[PDB]
Amino acid sequence: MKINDDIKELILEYMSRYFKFENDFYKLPGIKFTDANWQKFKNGGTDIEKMGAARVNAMLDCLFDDFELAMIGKAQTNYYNDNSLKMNMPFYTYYDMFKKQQLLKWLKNNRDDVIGGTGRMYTASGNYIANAYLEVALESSSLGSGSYMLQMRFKDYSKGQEPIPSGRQNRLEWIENNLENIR
Amino acid sequence: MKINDDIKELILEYMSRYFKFENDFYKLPGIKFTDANWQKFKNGGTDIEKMGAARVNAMLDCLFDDFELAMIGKAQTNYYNDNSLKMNMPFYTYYDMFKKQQLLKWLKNNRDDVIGGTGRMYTASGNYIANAYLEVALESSSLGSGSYMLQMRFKDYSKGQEPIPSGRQNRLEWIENNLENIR
Repeated sequence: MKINDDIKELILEYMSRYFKFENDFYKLPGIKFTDANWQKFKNGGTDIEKMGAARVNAMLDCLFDDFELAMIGKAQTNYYNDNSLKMNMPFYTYYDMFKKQQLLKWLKNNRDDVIGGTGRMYTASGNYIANAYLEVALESSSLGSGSYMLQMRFKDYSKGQEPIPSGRQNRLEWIENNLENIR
Repeated sequence: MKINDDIKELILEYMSRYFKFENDFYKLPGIKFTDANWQKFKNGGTDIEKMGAARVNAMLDCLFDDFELAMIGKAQTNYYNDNSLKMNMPFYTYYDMFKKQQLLKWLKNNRDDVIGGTGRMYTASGNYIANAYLEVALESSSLGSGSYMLQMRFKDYSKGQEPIPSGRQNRLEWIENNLENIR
């Protein structure tokens, strides 16, 4: 993993997907931006590399599952080693493609193990954004209490917005049918 | 994951396993400490939570594979939610136990997919520590160019120090026979 402007961009991009109002994210505990300092952060005023470690990792911990944080790092290695990747696309876009390919790998080699659900996002105001993202996990990677070693998050970007159905097979079929609609 | 004193302790613990001389680690490019400031940090004089994000994550990136960084986060969730764990042991020790259990899981359910090798460690002076750690990966998690999505590191602590043999089935047998000697 490497903390740079590519991570700042990834944070701002993922913040905009999961939160309707920015204040629900930047005023969260451990993040706590003042309205003025947040605007400074977004506009390129404060360097992420010199920012407090706990603050930067609280932003990442909120927007990403710990397995996704692993994928971010692995994608970074691939991204900085290939000039064709940097030439054609920004980092956050390559990461999404890297993540999608991991899902396709799970769907090909671990299909009977693929489980899905809906994730909730905690806001600064104390409330929850119900159905903030789709969660995909490998059931056997179970850690107890709804925790999984191998877990990913996707946002449904379809125009139609097919409602995610209940049931193991119904959800597996929904994922396989919405592969081009999720990011 | 969460940046706190448990992560500082984990960094100092893993630094001592992979490096013979501390200067080979703290004077590394992304880390860049001074002989005096490194001592200040070691004996609680410097707060890791307020330290530069790129600096803290360069220490973590050096000592851990990106998949291990995911395990650190997952272990943190388990650790901070179980009073029994917090009562009996520090976090770095629980992490090692968490990591060992992931290996046992791979050895039980993915044995034909377990591959092993030796890892090199880069020092501040420009040299390499040859057999710094044992690397264990799941071959099917191959990202290409010697990169694996699921990869872990162990240090052999046997009094005997059985030499890690060449060969897929021999290395597998070595791991299964040194399960109590590796950390």
